[PDB]
Amino acid sequence: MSAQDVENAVEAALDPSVGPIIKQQATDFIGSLRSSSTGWKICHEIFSEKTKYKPSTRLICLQTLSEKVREWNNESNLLELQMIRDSVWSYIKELSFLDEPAYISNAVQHLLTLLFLQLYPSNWNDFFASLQGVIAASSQSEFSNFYLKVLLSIGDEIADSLVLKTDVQIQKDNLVKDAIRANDMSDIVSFVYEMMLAYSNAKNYGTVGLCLQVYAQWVSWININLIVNEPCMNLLYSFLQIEELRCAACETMTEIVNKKMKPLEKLNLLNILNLNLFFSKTDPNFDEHVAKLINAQGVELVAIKSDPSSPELKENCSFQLYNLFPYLIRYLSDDYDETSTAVFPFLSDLLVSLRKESSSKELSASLKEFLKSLLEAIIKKMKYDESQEWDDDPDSEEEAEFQEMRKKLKIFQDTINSIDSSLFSSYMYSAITSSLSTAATLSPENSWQLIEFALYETYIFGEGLRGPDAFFNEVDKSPTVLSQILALVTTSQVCRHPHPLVQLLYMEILVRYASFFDYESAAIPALIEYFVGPRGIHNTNERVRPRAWYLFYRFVKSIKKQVVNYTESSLAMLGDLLNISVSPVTDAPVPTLNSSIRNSDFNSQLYLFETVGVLISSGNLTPEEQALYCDSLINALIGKANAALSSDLSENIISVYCSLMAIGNFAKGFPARGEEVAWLASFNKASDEIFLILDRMGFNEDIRGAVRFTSGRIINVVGPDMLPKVPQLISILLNSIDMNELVDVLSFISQLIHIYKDNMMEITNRMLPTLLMRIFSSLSATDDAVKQNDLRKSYISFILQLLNKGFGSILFTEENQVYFDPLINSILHFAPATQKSSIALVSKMVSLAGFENFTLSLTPLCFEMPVNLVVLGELAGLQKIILEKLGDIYKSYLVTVYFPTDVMASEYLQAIQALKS
Ligand SMILES: [Ca+2]
Ligand SMILES: [Ca+2]
Repeated sequence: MSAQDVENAVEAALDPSVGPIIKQQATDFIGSLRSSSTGWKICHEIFSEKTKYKPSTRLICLQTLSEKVREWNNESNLLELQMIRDSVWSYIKELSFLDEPAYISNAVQHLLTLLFLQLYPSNWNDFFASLQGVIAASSQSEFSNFYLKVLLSIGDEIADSLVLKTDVQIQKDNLVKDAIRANDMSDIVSFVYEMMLAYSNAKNYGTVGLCLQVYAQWVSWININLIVNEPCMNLLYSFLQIEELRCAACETMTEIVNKKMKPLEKLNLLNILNLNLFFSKTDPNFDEHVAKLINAQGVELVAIKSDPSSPELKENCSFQLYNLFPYLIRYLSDDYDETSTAVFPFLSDLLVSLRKESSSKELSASLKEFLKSLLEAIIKKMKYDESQEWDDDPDSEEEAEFQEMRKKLKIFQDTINSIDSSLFSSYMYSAITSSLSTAATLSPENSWQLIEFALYETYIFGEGLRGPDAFFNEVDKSPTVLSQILALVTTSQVCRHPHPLVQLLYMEILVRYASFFDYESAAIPALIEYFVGPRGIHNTNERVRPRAWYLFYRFVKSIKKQVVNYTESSLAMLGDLLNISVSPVTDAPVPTLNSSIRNSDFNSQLYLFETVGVLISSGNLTPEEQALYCDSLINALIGKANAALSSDLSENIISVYCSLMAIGNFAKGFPARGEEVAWLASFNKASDEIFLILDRMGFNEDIRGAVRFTSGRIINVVGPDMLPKVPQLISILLNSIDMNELVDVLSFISQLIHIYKDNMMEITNRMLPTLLMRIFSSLSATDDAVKQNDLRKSYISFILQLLNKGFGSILFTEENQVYFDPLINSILHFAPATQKSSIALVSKMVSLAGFENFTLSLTPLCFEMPVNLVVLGELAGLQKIILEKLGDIYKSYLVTVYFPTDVMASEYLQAIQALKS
């Protein structure tokens, strides 16, 4: 018995008392059934036989049959596919399988689906018609659901928006849909709605729900005319009042609302919904759903009003839109962030259309009332959670998402402040006012969220102001709302508040609007004691301490003049924070300078130094002390670097680098032009230890930077006397110079040439020799792409400066005369972007030995250009310039010499794309 063999195999596989080889036989048997060309035939019999065979078995038969069907062709295996269908369709009309294990229904669903996918359009024209004919006659709901889970299996194989597409799957799937649309779609939909209604009244939501499942799935490829009917709308909407059905009902309607129909058509459905919503004056997922529903409509109505076209429908549209306003709010102001965000699009799409419509800025009392209602909501939603604390956590806390929902909300505010500024101001002012006031009603422990709100709103309230017209008027001197706020804030006990977030914010507000204190200076003393407060620069919070430093600086920088009487004290307070304890950390198993510096608030601590510098240099502290203090900071960092480098084998690299960087930013703290000084003597004492510091261990590319960088802003202070010693740096620096640093040296001299244009020259001619010797070599040899690009562009630029800075003549000196020729030639060789610079260069040398020869030699470069757009112009630009300096011979040498080596030369000598074409 071919069947009995299958049953013994399967049964062998499930009996756990069977040996491994025996079981092997079975398993191997069952497996063959899928590959062999005879096997599947066996199964075609077994499966339809209920009383003799067990589900255990049939299932495996059904499974093998599917895999067979799935792999067959319509032409090669057509006869076969049909033999099966008839046997399955017969096994289905039976209606005896639903009473068996659910895996045999599901197993069948799958085959039926697969079978359908291959012969339905042409070979199985009565698929749907026959399935529906069965339901009306059997009256067994279990079958109605079967039929539905099928229309659902079919729909799964037919559409998707996934990226894994295939031109074949799309075309095959497209044909099935196209086939369903023209042949059975209209009845499927009619039959579905029918039982949906029926079962609906049967208070039998078990099926009514599968209908909704399908509806929403098939909505995409369902014919529009079939989905516009209202009775079906009125039906789905009624399900809303029902619990098991309402989530299905709401998701399905949203689907119908998104169906991309024509403007004239969408508005009719949207009215059925709109009307139904109007006359209907909780759970969370429901609300997330209803919200999505509303959001969907809203975004539709609004998208439609933009390209309007009747005159009536134009109205209708705006009316439906209006009636959704109470809902847009009712959900925007929801307690659950998820429900609120469900409506942001619509809100956004809407305020954008409103911004366009505020053409006359005439506000109707309804727009007014609406926009207020909207802010009530946008505001409520910007506040931290009153019943929920916050975390310092930077990577996995929900804050990032909160700060996002804030970033959006703020934009809404902006757009509303755009739509109407008075309304925003008045509102935002009250808003900030009360919260603060209310905050006064709460212990500091529960008052922060509220204060944090007000300080945030304040902070963003006025992010685009730059001049006096912002804080106070010009004639009346009446202060804008902004400052009334700032006055208030400044006069609050916000400073005394211990919550970090509030301190930070406060200090940010104080800095963003520092210019304000130039009008109302009173708070100055209180504000500085604050920045130097145990909440300011000494704040314990690992997240605010570093920020405060930056900020302190920024504040001290904007109110430099106002703090000259606070100089002594404040400096004293910064002593501890000027210390350095850099410890090295590291995803990668290894440490580095970068990883180490980041793991420490050094980049922020530099600002602290630069600030001491401002304090010392602008605090009218007598020069007798300002020399004492500056000397005390400089030698303190210097003495530490010396002590370390003076006793141990060369984590001091980091310590040197940073000690280097310290001095550098300390320099930045001081003024850039050096009328006598006392901080000048100290700076001289400074580079001796740096040269002491470079020559001892000046191997790291980083110290290279730090030290180079140090001169850049050190010699910027008292630059005249320093230009003389830079020569020694070029030597030590150019000795160990690598491909990457030779460029940073040109820039160093280049940026340097700008500062001391007149007096840098004599030391320049010394460098050019050692520099150019290094350059020609580096340009002639894992870093090829690196050096080439970096050296190509720096050599190009350095020559340019030297020419305009008036350094040419200096390069004719003894040391340069040996290189003049190659430097000039090499420019010719250099000759898109690079070519452009080189031609400007050759023009620089020209306009500003071998000079005449190089001039002629430029001539061939103009004809050599087309052998390969702006280059072409700058080319005939140098050529145009050529004539002027050489005059009468220049053209005379081109007529006699070049022309000879008749119409192009004619036209040319008179004044390329033509010569090229
Ligand atoms: Ca869902
Ligand atoms: Ca929230």
